[PDB]
Amino acid sequence: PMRYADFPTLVDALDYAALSSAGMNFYDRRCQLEDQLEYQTLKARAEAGAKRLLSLNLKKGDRVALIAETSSEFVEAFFACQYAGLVAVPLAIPMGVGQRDSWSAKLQGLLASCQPAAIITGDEWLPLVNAATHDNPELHVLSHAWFKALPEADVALQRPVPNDIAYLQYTSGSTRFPRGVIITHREVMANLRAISHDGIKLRPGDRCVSWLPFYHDMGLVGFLLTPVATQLSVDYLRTQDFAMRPLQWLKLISKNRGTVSVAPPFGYELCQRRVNEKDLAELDLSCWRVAGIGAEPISAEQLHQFAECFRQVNFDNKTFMPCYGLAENALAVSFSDEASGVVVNEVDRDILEYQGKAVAPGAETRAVSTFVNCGKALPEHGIEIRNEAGMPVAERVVGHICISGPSLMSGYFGDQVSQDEIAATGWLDTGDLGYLLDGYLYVTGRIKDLIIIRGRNIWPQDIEYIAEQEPEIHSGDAIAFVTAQEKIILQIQCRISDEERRGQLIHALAARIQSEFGVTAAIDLLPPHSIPRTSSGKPARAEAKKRYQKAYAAS
Ligand SMILES: CCCCCCCCCCCC(=O)OP(=O)(O)OC[C@H]1O[C@@H](n2cnc3c(N)ncnc32)[C@H](O)[C@@H]1O
Repeated sequence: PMRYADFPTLVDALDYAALSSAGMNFYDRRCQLEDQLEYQTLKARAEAGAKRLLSLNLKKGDRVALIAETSSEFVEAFFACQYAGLVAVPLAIPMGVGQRDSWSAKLQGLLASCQPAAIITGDEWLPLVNAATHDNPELHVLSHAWFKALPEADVALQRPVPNDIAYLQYTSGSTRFPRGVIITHREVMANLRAISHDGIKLRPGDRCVSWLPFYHDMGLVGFLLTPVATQLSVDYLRTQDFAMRPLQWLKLISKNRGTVSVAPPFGYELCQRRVNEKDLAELDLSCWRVAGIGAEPISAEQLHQFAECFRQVNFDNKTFMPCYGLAENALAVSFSDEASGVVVNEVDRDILEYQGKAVAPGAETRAVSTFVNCGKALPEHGIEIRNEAGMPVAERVVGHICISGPSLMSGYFGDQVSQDEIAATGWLDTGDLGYLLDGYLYVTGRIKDLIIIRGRNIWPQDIEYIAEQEPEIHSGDAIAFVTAQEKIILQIQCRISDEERRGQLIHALAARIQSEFGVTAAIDLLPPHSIPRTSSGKPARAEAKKRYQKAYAAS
């Protein structure tokens, strides 16, 4: 009997789901069931774990760092935290090895920011953990085995209340400035309620499919918590397994008649880029009811490519649902209409760059940007476009996207200023640029990423697009930003070995951009993969901008 995130507390939520027959299903890279976890069972393992955790003399409010793998182990640990009233803090594994020194610097800052009293990890990362917590004595380091091996602290489990902290979301900080989003039970529930009942609009019989990491915002709140608060089943792939065989995602959907799934723009592009007939041989995608896109500025153009690619296996493009969100609001902020397909608004590009206004292309329009409709505000939540000064602007005026309502965070963990402002105004400036049209939000990009030169602004992605036209360059391979000396740099990480082609493409690209944009850009060909992402899994444009700046000061 379905309930739409109805509950006060995540523990309440799960208590109800342990009464269903649904659960999670972990699949290997060949879509083979590798491990299963029923909610009924999850509740038990969570209660027991909650008591084990307490035997460690950990007090309510205390933080427990989890190494967020896509695993039955991690899920249990996470709810074990909720039930034990401890604050869960999901951390990302190492981006590999060789980046494993990058990781430790990151990890130590995470620890300085929230002082976890314990950290549960899988064996694989156990060495690394110990080698990195080298100088945090006050930290218990538990393998999942040692953790499962603990004694039930003989105590009566206290039920959590709405205003308790449920978990901290760290994707929001840099390696230099770690920021922790505080999410209370009330807040994560408000959003879960919004998503299930108002945004996505789930139905009985729906079934989710995710390949997203639990360490990112989307994967976790959208795909661990939402199937739990909705008593709906879900199937996971590992994020790395998808990266290597994209089509295994569509496979999984078609295999179990999957219904709902959401990925970033590139998740969709990766697929259509690397599909082959052998792959289309299994696929039937009529069951796919809602295909969501968000996390980064959506490319209408791509999504069209993808839909065109999979019409033949029954992908309905009307199932597309562009949506918008951030961690600072738990997850979701807006969703495109039900059964909408991608809806776009075209604008005179020059009017946007020069006058910061979204107007419709006229007879004299010479350039056009396309923005994707990301929906209207959710029930009880507000979305407002404000300018520099903090004053609300009209429709079609681009400015700072500001949000408010129950989902809003409490502030950054430890940050008094952040909590004070939110407590005072009830509004948060997301640091994203956009505008409204007939109440729908159009997200154009991050204020941080915007290329600001004399008297006009350019959207870095409009320039990077020109680079992605080349066969060798893909989306994300190219980063654009403006140096502090007002010189525009375009960095491109690529596998082009031929020295003749390098020179050829650099010269062609320079020209093509000075034609299109009236700006001369410095093409920087880098090695792959030489530019990596931020903690939220997007292109670190701003980070690359300073790396370059700091570098250039060595002159
Ligand atoms: C079953 C239910 C599933 C529910 C699906 C949930 C839908 C939520 C969508 C993703 C949540 C998220 O990505 O978190 P994060 O803090 O890491 O990134 C935060 C930042 O991302 C950028 N940004 C996200 N969207 C964008 C978009 N459309 N256009 C342009 N910029 C977008 C922003 O500048 C933003 O402030």
